[PDB]
Amino acid sequence: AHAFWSTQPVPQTEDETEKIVFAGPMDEPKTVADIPEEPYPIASTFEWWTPNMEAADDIHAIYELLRDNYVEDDDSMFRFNYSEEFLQWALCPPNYIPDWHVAVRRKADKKLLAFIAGVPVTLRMGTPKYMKVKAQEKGEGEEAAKYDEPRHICEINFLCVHKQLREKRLAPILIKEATRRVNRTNVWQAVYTAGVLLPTPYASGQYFHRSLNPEKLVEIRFSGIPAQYQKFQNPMAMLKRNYQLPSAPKNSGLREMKPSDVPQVRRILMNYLDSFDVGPVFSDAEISHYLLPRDGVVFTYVVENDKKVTDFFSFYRIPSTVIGNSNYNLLNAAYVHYYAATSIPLHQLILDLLIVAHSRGFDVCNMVEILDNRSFVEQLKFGAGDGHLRYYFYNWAYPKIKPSQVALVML
Ligand SMILES: CCCCCCCCCCCCCC(=O)SCCNC(=O)CCNC(=O)[C@H](O)C(C)(C)COP(=O)(O)OP(=O)(O)OC[C@H]1O[C@@H](n2cnc3c(N)ncnc32)[C@H](O)[C@@H]1OP(=O)(O)O
Ligand SMILES: COC(=O)c1ccc(N2CCCCCC2)c(NS(=O)(=O)c2ccc(CCCCC3CCN(C)CC3)cc2)c1
Repeated sequence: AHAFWSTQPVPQTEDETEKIVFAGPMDEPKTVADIPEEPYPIASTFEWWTPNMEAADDIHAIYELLRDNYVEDDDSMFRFNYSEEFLQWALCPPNYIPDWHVAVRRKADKKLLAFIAGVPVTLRMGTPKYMKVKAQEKGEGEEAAKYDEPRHICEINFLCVHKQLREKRLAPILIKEATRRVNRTNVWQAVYTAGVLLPTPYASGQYFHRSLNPEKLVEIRFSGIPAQYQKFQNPMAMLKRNYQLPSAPKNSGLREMKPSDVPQVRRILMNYLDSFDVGPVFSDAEISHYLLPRDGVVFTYVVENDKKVTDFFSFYRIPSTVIGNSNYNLLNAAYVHYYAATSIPLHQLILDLLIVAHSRGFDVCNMVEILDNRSFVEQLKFGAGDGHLRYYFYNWAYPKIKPSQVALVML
């Protein structure tokens, strides 16, 4: 049972979700005027705090909270360690709403205890292609297309409650206060991802990873293995050889993205993302914010042929604290972000991703099987991890879709 999620406008079972045939809201239409003006009540020892995510000291406070208390893998080998610079980038895109960055502190000594953040995203979230075919057969095309226009909604991330305050029902209070602040802006849907199963995802995909620095990963994952390399020797030689990469990119035309590339990147990205059921719509300002390179945060390269951008790829950096080990405190991971190929096979493009990442000192490249990420898993030697990413809407009925129909990369 679900004392909190059972009270919310989300599909309550897989079975409920199996039945959904059209996109659209779950709740009663409401108006901003219906929504409480004052913050949701919390106990007298706590206070609401709106950190300024553009202010270095407030960023630092959130940073420490997440560093010590945010997402761990199932075996508690790793905990994300998002950088300060990354936090500022992720939480302050163009037209961001400072009121959507919500924290709780202890009133008496200002100890930071909890956080959640929303940012605006414009998303296509109309009825998916396969359900529209069904609707057309049945003479229900108009009902299936009602919510096809891109919608200005909230993307929620970075929900975190300090370890000392877990399982005290603080997360539901954070979620209700975030909901209220978003609703007060006349927004009624949100999109969110999690590695846990909650009621009820519209899509779910595995994580995949690709070793860039085998010597370091084997030190971390266990002692003297892994299983299928057991017999040789040398298993370490075999492993290094398996994951080895060119030291320079192969694609002539490859260079870092520059601001003048923004219009062309937007055009090729938007044409590609259009082929997916759920996916963002980015303005030029959003393309510039999410894709222009930023030291230690986001890395974006374009293939230019004849002064025209024909392909591009991006990845972003999330270090993880290595919780158990000693030789190594941190794992430097690259995550596949957006890309688009029009002149070369996607595997040839992503190979250059791997080369640049390796060249820049990343230990591993990680991704979810969204977009066309499955198309290069085998040849580029990605292996499935133990993680899954589950995609959810708040207040939006949505038919189940494959993760290959999802084009929103959540940081
Ligand atoms: C229109 C605008 C809408 C905006 C809001 C839309 C909703 C956004 C939703 C948030 C999207 C966030 C996206 C991300 O950032 S996903 C990443 C979440 N963060 C972490 O995993 C960090 C480490 N863990 C923690 O900090 C905590 O354990 C959290 C905070 C996760 C739970 O704290 P705690 O362990 O101390 O528990 P509690 O007693 O306070 O509360 C227990 C209740 O919380 C439900 N629970 C557990 N995990 C999650 C989860 N990941 N999303 C939603 N709900 C979750 C659980 O089913 C139970 O409810 P019910 O089963 O009893 O019913
Ligand atoms: C916290 O976990 C780590 O820091 C982490 C670090 C390293 C990982 N590997 C596993 C294989 C060898 C070592 C390198 C790559 C994984 N693996 S795994 O299979 O890829 C996974 C990835 C991610 C998770 C977390 C669940 C997703 C959390 C959401 C992520 C997106 N938001 C926007 C919301 C939370 C769990 C396992 C994990």
